[PDB]
Amino acid sequence: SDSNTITSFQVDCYLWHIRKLLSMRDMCDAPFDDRLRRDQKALKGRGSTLGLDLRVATMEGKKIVEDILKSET
Amino acid sequence: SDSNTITSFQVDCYLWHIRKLLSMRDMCDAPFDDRLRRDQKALKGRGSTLGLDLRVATMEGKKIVEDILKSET
Repeated sequence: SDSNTITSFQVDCYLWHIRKLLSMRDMCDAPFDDRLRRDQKALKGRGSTLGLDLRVATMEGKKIVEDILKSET
Repeated sequence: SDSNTITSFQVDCYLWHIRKLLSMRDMCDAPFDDRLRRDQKALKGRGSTLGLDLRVATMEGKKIVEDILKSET
């Protein structure tokens, strides 16, 4: 799909990864875990339809987020 | 409320901030902007019932995320 659909998916994948780290550390509440579980299923489906490797998309999302965070300083 | 519930809210605020940076750079697609608008209302309503200042919660979320990212690998 278009460039921005891919970028949006990469960023969403990386932010999911951050949320997962919070949850694994047992630092979130139940609603936060429910959203994590539901978004995981949604991301897997979006990735399938886009043909995208979730692991690589997560790594690309990390670069993009670091990039835009650097630009606001 | 409970500690995990506050922490979840702070993290959600900071991740919304990141997503908003993406949108302000013309880097996201239309569904991503729709989720950003929906989640902004969600953070305002959740924050109001927890009593929390959204700007302070965003700053605290930044600290929490940077901290769990420090000890990743």
